[PDB]
Order: sequence, then structure tokens, then C-alpha cells
Amino acid sequence: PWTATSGSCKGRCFELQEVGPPDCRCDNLCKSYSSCCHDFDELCLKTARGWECTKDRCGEVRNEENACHCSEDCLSRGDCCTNYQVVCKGESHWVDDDCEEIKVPECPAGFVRPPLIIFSVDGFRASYMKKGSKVMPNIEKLRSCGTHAPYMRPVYPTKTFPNLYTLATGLYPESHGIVGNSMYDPVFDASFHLRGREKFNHRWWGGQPLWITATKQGVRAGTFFWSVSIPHERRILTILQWLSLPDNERPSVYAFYSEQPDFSGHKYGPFGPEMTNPLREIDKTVGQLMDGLKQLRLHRCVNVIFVGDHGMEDVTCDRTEFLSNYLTNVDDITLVPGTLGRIRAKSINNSKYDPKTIIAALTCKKPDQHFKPYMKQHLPKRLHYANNRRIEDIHLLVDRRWHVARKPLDVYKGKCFFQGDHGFDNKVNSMQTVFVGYGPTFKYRTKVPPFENIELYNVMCDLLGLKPAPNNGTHGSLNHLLRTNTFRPTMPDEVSRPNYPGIMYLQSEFDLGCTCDDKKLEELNKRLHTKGSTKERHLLYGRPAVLYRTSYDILYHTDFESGYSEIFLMPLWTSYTISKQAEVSSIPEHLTNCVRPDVRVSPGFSQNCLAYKNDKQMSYGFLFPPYLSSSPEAKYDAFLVTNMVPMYPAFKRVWAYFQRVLVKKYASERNGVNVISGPIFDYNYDGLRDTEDEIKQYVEGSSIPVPTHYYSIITSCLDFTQPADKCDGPLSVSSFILPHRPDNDESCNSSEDESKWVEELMKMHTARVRDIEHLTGLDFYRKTSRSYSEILTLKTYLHTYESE
Ligand SMILES: *[C@@H]1O[C@H](CO)[C@@H](O[C@@H]2O[C@H](CO)[C@@H](O[C@@H]3O[C@H](CO[C@H]4O[C@H](CO[C@H]5O[C@H](CO)[C@@H](O)[C@H](O)[C@@H]5O)[C@@H](O)[C@H](O[C@H]5O[C@H](CO)[C@@H](O)[C@H](O)[C@@H]5O[C@H]5O[C@H](CO)[C@@H](O)[C@H](O)[C@@H]5O)[C@@H]4O)[C@@H](O)[C@H](O[C@H]4O[C@H](CO)[C@@H](O)[C@H](O)[C@@H]4O[C@H]4O[C@H](CO)[C@@H](O)[C@H](O)[C@@H]4O)[C@@H]3O)[C@H](O)[C@H]2NC(C)=O)[C@H](O)[C@H]1NC(C)=O
Ligand SMILES: CC(=O)N1CCC(c2ccc3ncn(CC(=O)N(C)Cc4ccc(Cl)c(OC(F)(F)F)c4)c(=O)c3c2)CC1
Ligand SMILES: [Ca+2]
Ligand SMILES: [Cl-]
Ligand SMILES: [K+]
Ligand code: NA
Ligand SMILES: [Zn+2]
Repeated sequence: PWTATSGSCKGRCFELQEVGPPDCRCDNLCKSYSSCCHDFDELCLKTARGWECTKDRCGEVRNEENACHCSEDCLSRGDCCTNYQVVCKGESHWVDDDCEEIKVPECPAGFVRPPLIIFSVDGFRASYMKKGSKVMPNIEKLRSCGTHAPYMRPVYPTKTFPNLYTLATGLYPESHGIVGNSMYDPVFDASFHLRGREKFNHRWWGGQPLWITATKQGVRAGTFFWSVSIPHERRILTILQWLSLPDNERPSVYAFYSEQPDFSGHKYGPFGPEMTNPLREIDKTVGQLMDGLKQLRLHRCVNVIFVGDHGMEDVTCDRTEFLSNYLTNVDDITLVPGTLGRIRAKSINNSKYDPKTIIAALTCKKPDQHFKPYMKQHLPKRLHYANNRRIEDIHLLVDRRWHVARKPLDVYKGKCFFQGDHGFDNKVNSMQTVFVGYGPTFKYRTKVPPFENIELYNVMCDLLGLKPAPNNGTHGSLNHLLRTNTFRPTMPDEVSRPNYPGIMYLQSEFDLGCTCDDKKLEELNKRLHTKGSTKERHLLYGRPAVLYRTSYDILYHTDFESGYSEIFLMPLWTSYTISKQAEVSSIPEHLTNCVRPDVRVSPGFSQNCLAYKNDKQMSYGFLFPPYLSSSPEAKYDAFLVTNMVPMYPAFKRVWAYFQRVLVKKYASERNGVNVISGPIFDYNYDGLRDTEDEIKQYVEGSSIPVPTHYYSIITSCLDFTQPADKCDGPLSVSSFILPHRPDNDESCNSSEDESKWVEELMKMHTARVRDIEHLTGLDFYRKTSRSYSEILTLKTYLHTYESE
């Protein structure tokens, strides 16, 4: 597009409103667009005399050619060097002052609300906070006086643009559209790349970023984007100048961005000796901002967020897996390479391209293979990485410390020159990044548990008094970060009330093709259990609330309670408690193939055994495990047709090991557990519960729908000295969402005993309770003694199984 660079930046330097059409620009992005007016450098990027006052410059006569000023008039003009008051007025640097609690905002007249400054640092690995602490005195003061987490979990892929735009929107990359640092949209036949102009087009960038949310609601916003060649000292000086604008013109939200330490980390590795200097330099920049805020009397008024996008791992050229070592047809594909792989067909006009044969040729081919292929819908649900046409059907998850590439010549175009990289699974320790919150709205000297970057947008909205756009955070889950909370969450209303059926059908009314070998005062006890006498033991936190319109029944039993769906012909949820002392037993010989009609539920709303006999692929399992029955008589309950769910034989290997061995291990380790298990249907891989008309597979000849996944939520007392069923304080939870697959190809060791691979699979598919809520339309923990904000934090917890 033609620019008339003929105009001037006089009185326009770093203007807030971006200009067109062929007119030249003076804003902080004009350099990226190559559209700055001819005099932008002269007027706007002054450098004379550097960035610091010195004794002899004090009270100088103003010289407008200087980078910053030491003249008497500078504070009124808003353009002193950040160390002016220290050098010329005997003041102390902010870092040398004692921490003092900020109980209330202390702001100059005309400030309507405390401003928010986001200070984002690329590649700032979480352990830098401890490991680089001797050389970062300013950052360490923010961290220990403010609110901080030991680390913050980024989104997958742990690349720069997906994570910065998640910070800004509160959305998963599948929903905001920025799904990697490089992308091809098939409906655009356009690529998006780090370097280039295509990324400037707004069509890639979905959702509603914080600056738009603010502007729509009458809060003014600084530019979050920075051109790479504007130096850091000039970015800081520009933010401080904007903060001296008149009340009607002054933004309330600002962002600073640093390319370091990422830039050096790629060259030298995360802990190369060359990394000390980039850390010192970011600390100095923090020092400049805080000294400048202190001059303008805003150091006890502004809220500051020091936040990273992802970490950095050791990665070298010789740790590259090559697709040419696996596939013959290597030139029929296009690969997006590196710390993750995405594979598509080279040519739309190629009809002999087979994803199925590509996966098979990539599956368990070499003993210590350093990647694993997945159809995108089979990736761990915790990654939320599938519901976007820019994400290719075929995906490779790459081991930490490794790369994937198509052919050797792609790498050794042969010397190396890179020692660090990122992009791996977001549960990986080296990928974690940082959060510090400092200012009047944050708590004083407070440590909070680790949390996910998707939650920050809601909190930044609360900090500015904005109503957040719809997003993937759970609003209220981070209230514990804040001294004054704008947001008080309330529980969603239950939409469907359950039926409580009694005995309504005679045995001979059922014609389900099922058989079971199952033919005083003990009689009253049986009825009590069926009516809910033990329900307080097995349903510890209330029944889950059904948040959509449906028909379902509550079923009580000695050992477990369930919510049984008349529409899906199976439980939506099944809840049971296993104490530390519980005994495991076997399924007796005469009960191996036992399935029993449930006389509370009509034949018309039941599964049938004939369908499973006819369907040669599909078998069945049970939600409450018969192995954990409390007595030989209660065990008959576990064989009810209302406790049955469809399972592939290959999946029953996983499920039976979980129910027979692991549940008991967890009860032993945690001093009792309460378990809620159920089916999930997500045939369109959008992370959301399917309606019945979205189901793509049924048990042959029937209306019994086949789940895509099975979940379990496992709860106990955070103080493990108290048993799960008598717990007075906070709770502890782990959960999973296992894919319901007809093979165990995902597990390369699946020919061995389950003791060698099953728990490993489960750990990979760890989940948050909130992930399960989205996928089921249920709302858990409705009746506890805990506060709702606390329950929201619990529902967002992810058990990661990483070491320390
Ligand atoms: C994480 O959080 C997010 C955010 O809350 C959740 O994602 C939301 O989920 C909703 C349900 O799936 C979905 O609702 C859809 O949306 C349809 C309209 O969508 C467009 O308009 C949106 C609103 O924009 C305005 O407001 C926002 C403020 O937030 C501003 O930013 C805007 O400027 C507007 O003022 C807009 O956000 C949305 O953005 C997507 O599409 C853009 C352009 O393509 C992209 O740039 C952007 O990145 C978004 O892309 C994502 O989302 C799309 C799906 O929308 C997806 O394909 C991509 O892969 C990507 O993931 C749009 O521009 C609306 O028409 C839908 O209604 C239809 O379906 C239902 C039944 O299913 C009916 O109720 C309805 O009558 C209608 O049926 C008809 O259409 C059917 C399908 O076409 C058809 O088959 C049928 O026959 C009928 O004719 C529905 O409401 C939201 O759009 C979505 N939002 C976002 C931002 O992603 C997400 O679910 C959460 N994740 C988890 C795991 O919880
Ligand atoms: C969508 C839109 O309005 N567009 C589309 C994109 C356009 C555009 C035009 C020129 C550009 N020049 C340089 N850079 C690099 C940069 O600014 N980085 C790495 C910092 C950064 C990037 C993202 C977020 Cl979210 C962020 O904020 C933060 F840090 F807070 F997350 C901070 C750009 O990204 C860039 C983008 C502007 C208009
Ligand atoms: Ca779905
Ligand atoms: Cl990428
Ligand atoms: K079968
Ligand atoms: Na296998
Ligand atoms: Zn990087």
C-alpha cells in the first residue's frame, strides 16, 4: 500500500490513534509497517546523551535534542530521565526503599481508577525467579512484597504468539485462532509467519482482546504491540509520558513487552553463562519503570503485572527425529516442524494421500522414539487443541529436549547455532513461566498456588472495572489474588430436576437377552439402602447439578448412587466412597456374565444384552466396580443393567486395572477417596457436551450411544490425617478423561502387564474438574462447607505428575 512519507511527526510522537489511508504514521507500530513519516527518527527516537541524568546535567537549560531531560521543568513536562530525582534531588531508587503495605490506592488528583501496567517478558522460565535472584533486585522486590505464584502454566503450544494473545483474551488458541507461530488457513490459502506482513491482517485474530474490551466500555488503552527496533528505554519513557497526559486523554491500561530473555535463550540455552546479562538488563528496565512511577508519585497507585509467556528448554540439532526415517512417501506431505509437528497433504488434488497409513507408519516404530503421532481429536483433552481448521488432523507431540523435521537437509542447510527452544506440552516443568502482581488491588506479601494463564484476562478486567467478554477463564477462581474483589461468583441454576423412581416393573416385563445366576429383618435394610439411607456416605459434596434440559433418574444403592439418563440409556454420573480400610474382591465365577434388569427403570429406557452379543467390536464394563462391593449381597447391585456402559475390549484392559488396583491404592495413599465416574460424548471435538443428534456411533442395532471418553473425579481431604468421609477443611482432587479407543496404539508398552503402562496413560490424560464440566454439562461440589471462590480454584486444579 502506498504511503506519502511526505507528512511530519511534529507534535505526534507515539500518538495513540492510528492513522491511514496513504498518510504517514507516528505511532509505535509505524516501523513494522514501514510507514513512519520521514522525520520519525529525528523527532521521536532521540538518543542524545543516553538515558541517565548525571550530576553535571542537573538543572541544565532544556535542550530538546536530548533523549530525556534533567532540567528543572522536566517533571511538569513529564519527560525526565527515570533517575532524575535520584541524581538531582537526593531521592532514593525504588528498589532501596523498604516494602510498605499498600492498603489503599494513593493516586494524584484527577485519577479515576488505579492504572494497570502489564510488563510481559518473553521466554522467562519459572525457575529464573530463584536461580537468577542475586542479579534481579527489582523483580525480587516486586515478587516478595506483592502477590506471586511459584509458576504459571502457559497454553499449548508453548509458543510466543499463541500465549501472548491468550493473556489478552482469556481464550484457548483453538478459539482465538492463533494456534502456532506459523499457520496455514485452508479457507485463506494463506500462511501466517512470525516475520512478514500477513500476520498484520486482522482476519487471523479472533476473540476480544483486553484493549478492545476496555475501549468498548469507556476505559482508554495504550498500544500493547511494540516494533522490535524501538529500544526498551524508549518504550518505558513513552509509557511514563502517556501517564502525564490530561485526565480526559490518559489511558488506564498499558503494556510493555521484552524480547528477552527468549532471544538469548535460543542461542545459549536456558542456563548458559551468557544468560546472566539478559536477566540483569530486564531487572534494570523494571528499575527504570518503578523509579519513573515514583517520580510521578504513582508507585503506590498503579497495579503492575510481571508476567511471562512460556519458559525455555535445552534443545540442540543432533536431537532431531527425521520423518524421512519412517515414511517412504515423504514428499507427499507438508510438515510444520520443531517442538511440535503438524502434518497435512502436499496437494489438495492428491486422492491417494492416506492419514491412516501416515499415522501407522509413525506409531511405535523405534524403541525410544522421541515423538508420538495423534489424530487431533485423540490428543489429551487438557490441551484443548483441536477445534480449529488451522490445526491439521495429524499432530505430533514431541518429547522435551527434542525436535521433529521432515528430512535432514531441513536442519543442516553443517553447523548448529541453537541451544534452546520451547513449544512442548504445557505440563512440562521447563515450559512454566512467571506471575507477580504488585500494587494496591493485589495482596501484600502473599504466595498463591500455580494457575493457568487463561485465568488472567478476567482478573485484569476486575482490576479495571470491566465486564469480561465470554472466555475460558473461570471467573472467581483467582479472587484469592486480590485485596478488593469486584466479582462475586454464584452457582449456575440446575436446569433439570431428577425423578426418584420406586419399584415399578416386574422381572418378566424385560426382554433384554440378559442372564444372571442370582436366584427377614435383612429385608428392611435392603429397602432403606434403595431409598437413600447410605447416600451421605457415597455422595459427599451434594448431587451434581444438570445444567441442560433432559430426563434422568436418581438411583440409590448400598455402595453407590447414580444419575441415570433415560435419553442416553446410561448414568451421566456414578458416585461412591472407598475408605482406607476397604477390601478388594473378585467377580465370583457364577457372576462373570451376569447382567440384571433394574425394576425401577422401564425396559424401554434400558440397555440390552443382545446388542452387545451381536456387536462383534463392542463389549461392556461397569461404572461402579464389582471388585469394590461391601459384601457378597451388595455385589449384585453392581451388575444392574443401569450400571453398564459400552467398552471396547482394548479399553476394558485399562478400566479394569483402574477399578481393581488403582482406586484401592489411592484410598490407601490418601486416607479414603470419593470417586465420581461417567461417560463423555465429544464427537465434534469442541470440548463441549454433545446433543444426541451429534453422536456418530451406536452399539450395533441399538440406540445405545458409544462414549468418546470416560472420566473420573477423585476427591479426598487435603489434610490426609482426616478420612475422606469426615473432612473438616479444604479438599484435594485429581481427575482424568481417558479416550475410549478400540486399540491401545497410544501406549507402546501395551503388550506388557497393565502394571507397566496403564497408570502412565492415565497421567497423560490428567484433567481439571472444569474440563469435565464443559464436556458433560454437570456442575460438581454443590454442597460443601467451603467458600464458592475456593471451590472454583479447586475445579481449576490440574494434577500434573511433574517432579519439582
Ligand atoms: C472457550 O470460550 C469460548 C468463548 O466463550 C467458547 O467459544 C464460543 O462457543 C460458542 C458455542 O460453540 C460459539 O457460539 C456460536 O457462535 C456462532 C457465531 O459466532 C460468531 O460470532 C461470535 C460473536 O462475536 C461478537 O462478540 C465478540 C465478543 O466475544 C466480538 O469479538 C465480536 O466482534 C462480535 O461482536 C464470534 O466470537 C465468533 O468468533 C469465531 O469465529 C471467528 C470468525 O470465523 C474467528 O475469528 C474466531 O476465532 C472464532 O473462531 C472460533 O469459533 C468458531 C465457532 O464459532 C470455530 O468454528 C473456530 O474453530 C474457532 O474455534 C463468530 O464470528 C453462532 O452462529 C452459533 O449459533 C449456531 O449454532 C447453535 C447450535 O449449535 C444455535 O444456537 C444457532 O441457532 C446457530 O445454528 C446455526 O448454525 C449452525 C452452525 O453454523 C448450523 O449448522 C445450523 O444449521 C444453524 O443454521 C453459536 O452461538 C462462539 O462463537 C464461541 N466463541 C469464540 C470466541 O470462539 C468455547 O466454547 C470455550 N471452550 C471450552 C472448552 O469451554
Ligand atoms: C490483532 C491486532 O490488533 N492487530 C494484528 C497484529 C498487528 C501487528 C502489527 C505489527 C506488529 N509488530 C510487532 N509485533 C511484535 C509485538 O508487538 N510483540 C511480540 C508484543 C506483543 C504481541 C502480542 C500481544 Cl497480545 C502483546 O500484548 C501482551 F504482551 F500484553 F500480551 C504484545 C506484533 O505483534 C505486531 C502486530 C496489529 C493489529
Ligand atoms: Ca461436542
Ligand atoms: Cl508453530
Ligand atoms: K460384543
Ligand atoms: Na500398544
Ligand atoms: Zn522463543
